[PDB]
Amino acid sequence: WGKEGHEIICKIAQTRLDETAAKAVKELLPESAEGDLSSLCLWADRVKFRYHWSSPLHYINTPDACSYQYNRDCKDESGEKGRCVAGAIYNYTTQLLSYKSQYNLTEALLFVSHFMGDIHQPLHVSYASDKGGNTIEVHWYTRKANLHHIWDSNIIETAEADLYNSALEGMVDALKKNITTEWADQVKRWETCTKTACPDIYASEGIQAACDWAYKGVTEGDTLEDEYFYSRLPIVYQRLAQGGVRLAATLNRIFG
Ligand SMILES: *[C@@H]1O[C@H](CO)[C@@H](O[C@@H]2O[C@H](CO)[C@@H](O[C@@H]3O[C@H](CO[C@H]4O[C@H](CO)[C@@H](O)[C@H](O)[C@@H]4O)[C@@H](O)[C@H](O[C@H]4O[C@H](CO)[C@@H](O)[C@H](O)[C@@H]4O)[C@@H]3O)[C@H](O)[C@H]2NC(C)=O)[C@H](O)[C@H]1NC(C)=O
Ligand SMILES: *[C@@H]1O[C@H](CO)[C@@H](O[C@@H]2O[C@H](CO)[C@@H](O)[C@H](O)[C@H]2NC(C)=O)[C@H](O)[C@H]1NC(C)=O
Ligand SMILES: *[C@@H]1O[C@H](CO)[C@@H](O[C@@H]2O[C@H](CO)[C@@H](O)[C@H](O)[C@H]2NC(C)=O)[C@H](O)[C@H]1NC(C)=O
Ligand SMILES: [Zn+2]
Ligand SMILES: [Zn+2]
Ligand SMILES: [Zn+2]
Repeated sequence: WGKEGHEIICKIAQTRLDETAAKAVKELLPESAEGDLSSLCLWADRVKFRYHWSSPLHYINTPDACSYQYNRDCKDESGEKGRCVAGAIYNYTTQLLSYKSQYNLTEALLFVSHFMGDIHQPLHVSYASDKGGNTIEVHWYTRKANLHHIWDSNIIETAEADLYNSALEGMVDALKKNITTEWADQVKRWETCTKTACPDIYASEGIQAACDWAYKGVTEGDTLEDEYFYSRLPIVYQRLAQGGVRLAATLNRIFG
């Protein structure tokens, strides 16, 4: 996701942390953050070339099909296994199990926070043939955009201005509201994991949603407007709340 999506995810996550996780996160966050996880949840997007080895870790590429398998899909352009957003979540959550060696646990926190968000972007788990939709040029109303960008940013941004009078906390408060009184049963399931993180579950969901909702109906050159916006906004919200809930659930498990 772009900036809004990651904020929303990390804000939600942070208000769902139990006391020990809440403590850990403050201790790992720099003073410049001022205790706010969401201030640094885009940090990973700023180090793709600083740490060139990190850039495959933001997504998963699948063949032209609506499935994800770890052993098949989790790998970078060198074919190196586990070099994908799923493998990264396993790596960085494992490191945070060490919190009380070789690893910067402030980075692991910032990577895990970001990647938990990214694994929930449907187009961060989608076709390598169109690079997760980046090569599908459409218009977002009057502006040229690619399909990937529409899911990273445009949909959230449009809802932000059109249904929440330019206040993001408007939308955060509404996702939070639906977490406790519409989605309560779903949320319990979203939080369940029998490992420390359950990334392949989230990836499988994402590829399903890329196909059912993101790619669906869309042809190169289309103008996506109200109809697409309104029918796809519910899955965007779904995926933000899920990221939010699973990020918190994961840090609670790790630090507990
Ligand atoms: C799990 O999380 C960790 C922590 O973030 C990640 O660890 C990094 O992994 C990358 C590679 O995937 C490492 O980058 C490589 O570093 C090599 C030398 O590193 C030295 O320097 C570092 C810090 O300066 C020290 O750890 C130590 O002194 C090392 O000796 C370079 O030689 C590599 O570059 C060469 O190979 C690459 C291919 O990887 C080529 O592209 C280049 O052209 C070049 O020839 C490379 O840069 C990085 O240093 C690791 N850091 C640490 C702290 O361990 C894991 O990647 C991550 N895994 C996941 C998410 O799956
Ligand atoms: C652990 O990693 C973090 C982030 O990479 C380091 O914090 C950064 O330090 C650099 C270099 O001095 C600064 O320029 C940045 O402003 C800092 N960023 C953040 C987000 O805090 C931290 O110093 C590292 N810990 C080490 C090396 O022990
Ligand atoms: C929170 O959940 C509510 C209710 O399930 C969603 O509101 C419904 O959604 C449609 C748009 O898809 C509206 O036209 C209906 O009028 C709504 N019903 C009610 C009772 O309000 C709402 O959009 C969800 N909000 C978020 C942020 O997820
Ligand atoms: Zn993102
Ligand atoms: Zn993206
Ligand atoms: Zn990213």
